[PDB]
Amino acid sequence: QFAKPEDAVKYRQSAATLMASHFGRMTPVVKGQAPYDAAQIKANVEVLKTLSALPWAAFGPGTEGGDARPEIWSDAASFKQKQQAFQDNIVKLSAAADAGDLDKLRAAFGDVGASCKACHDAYRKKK
Amino acid sequence: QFAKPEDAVKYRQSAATLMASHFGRMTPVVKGQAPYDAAQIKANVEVLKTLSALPWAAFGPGTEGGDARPEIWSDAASFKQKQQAFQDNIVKLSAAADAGDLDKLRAAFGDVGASCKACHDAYRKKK
Ligand code: HEC
Ligand code: HEC
Repeated sequence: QFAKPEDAVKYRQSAATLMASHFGRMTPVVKGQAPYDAAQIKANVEVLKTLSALPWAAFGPGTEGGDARPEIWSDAASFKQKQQAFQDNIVKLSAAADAGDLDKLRAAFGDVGASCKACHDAYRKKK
Repeated sequence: QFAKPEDAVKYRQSAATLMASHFGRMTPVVKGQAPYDAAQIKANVEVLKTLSALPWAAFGPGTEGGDARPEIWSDAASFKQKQQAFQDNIVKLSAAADAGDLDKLRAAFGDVGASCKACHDAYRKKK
C-alpha cells in the first residue's frame, strides 16, 4: 500500500506511536496509581491488539529507512519470530483484560513491555 | 493519556496517518484498477473502523497545536457532529464491506472521503 519506502517508514512509525500510547497509558493502572476499571481496560487492550498487528506489514523488503536496523530483512525468520512472540504476549494481555483480572493484567503487561524492548534492542537503531 | 499537549498532537496526527493509509489503499480497488477480494476489504475496513474512532479523544480542551484550527474547541458541538457523521459514514462502509457489495462499497467510499474533506475544510489549517 506504499508508494515509496518513505511511506512504509511513516506508517510503521505512526503505528508505533499509537501502540506506545495505548500500552503506556495503562502504566498508572497496573501500578495502582490510577483506578482499575475492567471495562475501560478491556476496551483499551482491544485497541492495542488491533494496533499491535499493524507495523509488521510495513517492513515489506526494500523498506530500509527510519530507525529500522538492516537485520530485520536479512534475518526474516528471526524478526518474524519476535513479532509473533510479541503478538502472543498481546494475546495474554487481552485474556487478562477480558477476564477482568488485575493480577494477570500486571503480569501480562510486564511481559509485553519486555517483548517490545527485546525487539527494539535487536532491530531498532540507537539515537 | 497525554503528558503534554504536544503528545495529543502527535497521537492524533499518527492516527490520521494510519487512517489515510487504510482508506487510501482501497482507491485502486474501488476504481477497478486492482482486484476486489471481499475478505481482504472486509478486514481492512475493520482496521479503518477501529482507527477512525481514535483521533477525537486527542482533541481534549487545551490541545491546540499542530494544524488543528482553533474552532474545534470553541464550537465543540459542531466538531462533534462532524466526527460523529464521519464515523456514521464509516459504518456505511463497514456494512458494504461486510456484505461483500462492491457497488455499495464504491458509493460508501466516496461518502467517507467527502466527510474527511468536509472536516478538514472547516477544522484543519492550510499549509
Ligand atoms: C519488533 C518485533 C518490534 C516490537 C515487538 C515492537 N517494536 Fe517498536 N519498533 C520496532 C522497530 C524496528 C522500530 C523502528 C521503525 C522505523 O522504521 O523507524 C520501532 C519503533 C518504535 C517507536 C518509535 C516510533 C517513532 O516515533 O519513530 C516506538 C515508540 C515503539 N516502537 C514502541 C513500541 C511499543 C510500545 C511496543 C510494544 C507494545 C513495540 N514498539 C514493539 C520494532 C518493534
Ligand atoms: C474532523 C471530524 C475530521 C475528520 C472527519 C477527518 N479528519 Fe483528518 N484531520 C483533522 C484535523 C483537525 C487534523 C489536524 C490534526 C493536527 O493537530 O494537526 C487532521 C489531520 C489529518 C491528516 C494529517 C496528519 C499529519 O500528517 O499531520 C491526514 C492525513 C488526515 N487528517 C486524514 C484523514 C482521513 C483520510 C480522513 C477520513 C478517512 C480524515 N482525516 C477525517 C480532522 C478530521
